[PDB]
Amino acid sequence: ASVTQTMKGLDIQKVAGTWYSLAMAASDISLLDAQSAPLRVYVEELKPTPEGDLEILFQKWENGECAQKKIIAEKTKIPAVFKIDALNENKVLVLDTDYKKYLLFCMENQSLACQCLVRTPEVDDEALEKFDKALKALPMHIRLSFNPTQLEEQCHI
Amino acid sequence: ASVTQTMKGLDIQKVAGTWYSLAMAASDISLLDAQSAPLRVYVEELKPTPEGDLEILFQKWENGECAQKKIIAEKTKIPAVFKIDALNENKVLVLDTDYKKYLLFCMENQSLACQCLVRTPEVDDEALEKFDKALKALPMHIRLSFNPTQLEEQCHI
Repeated sequence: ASVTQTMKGLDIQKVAGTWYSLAMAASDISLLDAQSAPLRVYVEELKPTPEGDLEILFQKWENGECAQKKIIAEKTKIPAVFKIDALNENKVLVLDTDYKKYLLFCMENQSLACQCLVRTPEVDDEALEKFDKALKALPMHIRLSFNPTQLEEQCHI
Repeated sequence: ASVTQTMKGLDIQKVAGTWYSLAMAASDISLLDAQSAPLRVYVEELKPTPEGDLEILFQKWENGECAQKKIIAEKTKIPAVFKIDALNENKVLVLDTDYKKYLLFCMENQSLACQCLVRTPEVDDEALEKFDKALKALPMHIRLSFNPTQLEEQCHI
């Protein structure tokens, strides 16, 4: 349960702009193992809406290539908790951010995928230490991190 | 470089018998990401030879199924360091063991795959803490662990 790790006092408008998926972790190996694994999503940009929803631009390895993608996570009564409701009720939880270097979030349905986002293509040990604190509380069985060269490539190739 | 983490005073004959690949970690994502990834090897048994070599029985997802496999790692002047020399000179390094619950080893060519082996199908937090200490020193970018149900299945399905 990642609802145990949410950010206090979140200002969503301040997460706007460029991010890099530096590290990813998932409850089930299958969520991240292939390059076409379903939660292997490479964030490009967060765009908070004026009405306070969260647009997420990401890349996804889909049918033999690197696809540009766009979803809208809808605000809730809880500032750190957004909904992507399709066939299933899925949540986006913002765990922690300093707005200007890192952001930790999880996608949750008990199945779960989390990421360490960073503003620039470099290995932020500070950010990764905060990511590992978060995961210590959660039942993850796969963890990936990327190098600065991969971070500057489409779908982290 | 995993040569920095070798076990002092290793008695190879005492590693004989049943092991489970509880956790795996690799320098490069591609070494462990598919189920058919080349270092996704599921140890069954260590068999030290009378002359002091190390036979390793493992399973491997190969050409659409779970293959039984057998290699011989040859002893060196160094008790904790074995060679699997093919086209390339590859090393098996025993990092640490208590003989009766856990064993940490790495396969190394700078590319590297390491495992936390345990004697029985259960999540040994003690063993996994010693594994994470070892990896802290090494440049790993993917980490997997398995649940007791997967550990009792062919190729950890």
